[PDB]
Amino acid sequence: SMNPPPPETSNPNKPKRQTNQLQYLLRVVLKTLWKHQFAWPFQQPVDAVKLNLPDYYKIIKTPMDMGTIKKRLENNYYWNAQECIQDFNTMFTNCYIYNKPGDDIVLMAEALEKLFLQKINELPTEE
Ligand SMILES: CCOc1cc(N2CCC(O)CC2)ccc1Nc1ncc2c(n1)N(C)c1ccccc1C(=O)N2C
Repeated sequence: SMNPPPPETSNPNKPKRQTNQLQYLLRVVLKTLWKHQFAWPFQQPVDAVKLNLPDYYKIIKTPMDMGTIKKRLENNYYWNAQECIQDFNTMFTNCYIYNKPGDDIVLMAEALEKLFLQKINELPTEE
């Protein structure tokens, strides 16, 4: 159940550069998901020690959570919006491939993913 080090959230040697899409991902997508009543399991990395999940990080090879994504967006870690979208997708995929369907945590992920996909439908165009 040992936990990996937390993912990196800052890149000390990349330029500070926004795009309209990255602004949208932070100020619309992340903001909306973060305040949802079902966000709390996803606001920090899975703690396999405290949740007693010895197999979690043997099955989940790319851990991801919204706290990491939030910090990455705030620190301008991503070079483009697609890297951020992939992190969201990884977070949901991890939940769905580890947990049993109908588990409460899967229902929570499904509700958050619906909101995520609706907001991504309105992602502004590259510019
Ligand atoms: C920072 C606080 O974190 C928690 C507190 C409590 N508590 C608070 C108080 C109550 O009275 C007692 C339970 C329960 C869970 C979490 N966290 C948490 N993080 C990640 C996961 C998750 N739960 N669930 C539920 C999972 C369960 C099994 C296998 C995988 C997962 C999973 O995929 N995710 C995303």
